[PDB]
Formats: sequence, C-alpha cells, structure tokens
Amino acid sequence: QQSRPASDPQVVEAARKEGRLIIYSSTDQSSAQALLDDFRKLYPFIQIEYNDLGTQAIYDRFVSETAAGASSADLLWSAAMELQVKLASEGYALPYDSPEAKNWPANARLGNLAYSTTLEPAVVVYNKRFLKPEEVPTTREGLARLLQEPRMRGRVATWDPERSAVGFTILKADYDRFPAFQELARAFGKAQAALYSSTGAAFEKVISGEHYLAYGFFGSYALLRQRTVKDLGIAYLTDGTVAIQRVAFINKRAAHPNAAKLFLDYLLSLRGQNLMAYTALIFARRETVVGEATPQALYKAVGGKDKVYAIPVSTEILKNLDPAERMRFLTFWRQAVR
Ligand SMILES: [Cl-]
Ligand SMILES: [Cl-]
Ligand SMILES: [Cl-]
Ligand SMILES: [Cl-]
Repeated sequence: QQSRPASDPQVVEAARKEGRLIIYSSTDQSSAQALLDDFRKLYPFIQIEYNDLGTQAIYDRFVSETAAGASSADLLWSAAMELQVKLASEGYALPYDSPEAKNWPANARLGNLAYSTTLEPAVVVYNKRFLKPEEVPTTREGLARLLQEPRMRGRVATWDPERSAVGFTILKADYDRFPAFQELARAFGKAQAALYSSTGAAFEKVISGEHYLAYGFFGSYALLRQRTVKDLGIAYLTDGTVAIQRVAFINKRAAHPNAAKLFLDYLLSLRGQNLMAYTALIFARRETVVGEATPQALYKAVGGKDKVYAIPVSTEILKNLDPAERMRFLTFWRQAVR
C-alpha cells in the first residue's frame, strides 16, 4: 500500500522512448541513492546518470555546455538558490506545470519554471562531550552571550560567506531579517570563529572537539550525521529560523524532457518527499510529510510556523548577486568577524 506520483501517462510513454535521464545535483549521491533506486523501481526503463557536483560547478558546466551548444543535463537540482533562479529567470528552464505541485506554496515556485524540493533550517550543532544542551542557547542573543566566555575562544565554526554560495545566502538572510545577528557576528569575532566553505570540514572539527559549536549549517546534514555520530547535538533557534530550499528545474534543451518531468514530479510527490525525509533526512518542502525532517517537526521545534523565514524561489533573491547589496553585508561581516 504505496502511492505513485501523478505523472501524465503520455509523459511516462515519452520517457520510455527517451530511456535516459541526466541529472546535475548538489545532493550527495549517497543521500539521493534511495530516491534514485525508488524512481527506477517505478520506471525501470530509465537509465540515470547522476552527477554529484558542487553548486558553482553545476552552474558553470550547465551554462558552458549550453553556450557551446553541447548536450547538457535534463534536470538541475541545486541548493544555490540564486544561481538556480538566475538560470530560470534567463530562459534556461522548460516551462512545465508539475501535477504534483498543485498545492505548492507561493514562496516555493517560480511560475512553471523552478520548484522548491526542500525546506531546510539553519540550526546550531554542538559536541555533547563539551557542551551540555542546557549550555547551548537557542537565540542569537544567547549565543552572543555564550561566545563572550574565554573558554569558547577558537571553539566556534560558521560559514565563510565569501567562499560558499550557500553560506552567503543563509548568513545574508540572517543579517537582513534578524537585528540580533549583528551582535552575534561581533561575538564571532570575539570568539575567533573559524569559517568554512565545507559543512563536512566544519563538522569534522566539531566532532573532534577542536570546535564545540557550529552556527548556520543545515538541519538536514546534522540529522543525517546523527545516524552515525552519537556526540553531535542539534539546537533549533527559537528567536527565528532561516530556511533554504533546494531548487529543481528542467533544462529547456533537455534531450530527455519527459524523463526529467517524471523525476521532478517524483521529487515533489508525497512518495518522493516522504522517502527523502525518511532516508536522506533532507527536510521536506511538502507540508503533510510526517517525521523529524518535515515542516511540521520544524515548526514544533522553533515554536511555530511564523518563526520560520523561507528564502523564496523568486527573482527577488537575485538582489544578492548585485555587488551593491553584497557589499553592505560583507563590509559589516569582515569588520565584525575579523
Ligand atoms: Cl505544463
Ligand atoms: Cl561538505
Ligand atoms: Cl540532539
Ligand atoms: Cl505543501
């Protein structure tokens, strides 16, 4: 007793003829594997080429291949929201109204061009051998107070927003939405915060104890690592949570557009959103999913849906690519943290 995605039978038959699907994705293949296996159970006639790539790498390969008239991906799935919206904003995406997106929220799609697949909170993580939960504040002001402690000097990690597309988006959204972020950033400076472009490199120092606490990394990644890392703790912010959305679109110039429609539909479905939340611990976008990596669990943890600010799948976020907008944030950031 399972659902299938509500893909049009004619799209299924055109996909059967294509026989192939090429994905460029920022989602770790180990994370996506159960999704890929389940999709191939539904559609065994589709061979998948899954290209696990960094966000900038995805954008550069896609626009370079397109520019040269080389064949490129059928489907782009990336946590770099502004780069994905920029490509859809510029006519790279195939217009497609997914039958699985009828109730997709407004801040979760750019018309019939690009869709959110996830709703992923920026959280606090910590090493349980060095900080007890009672020592870990759940507000920006609390964290700024913790980072005044001499013993927290050198013991904090966060993003380097100058070397991560995704770290920029999260910390810029924080800076734009929460006044208390400015007091927290100065505290990063006091505490000699180390800045990472890799969530993995940041978590390695937290796990080893070189840092005790990390700010601004994805709840999805933290829950996944908890499956095997028993010392990693998660604290959800109760004064306001920024959430990012992994955006998918179909290449207008896809060789296999109908296979890509099936895969998009699959990702937005009840079936695909549940499997993603259950297997990958990637926080779902779909509001009805049940489990820890879901909007309902997240709203409960932060004290309500009104405490979550979803970065929207909208051309408004292209202001983050304007140097004038970047500079006000980055000037404050460089000063506060060094
Ligand atoms: Cl359509
Ligand atoms: Cl990583
Ligand atoms: Cl925990
Ligand atoms: Cl929904």
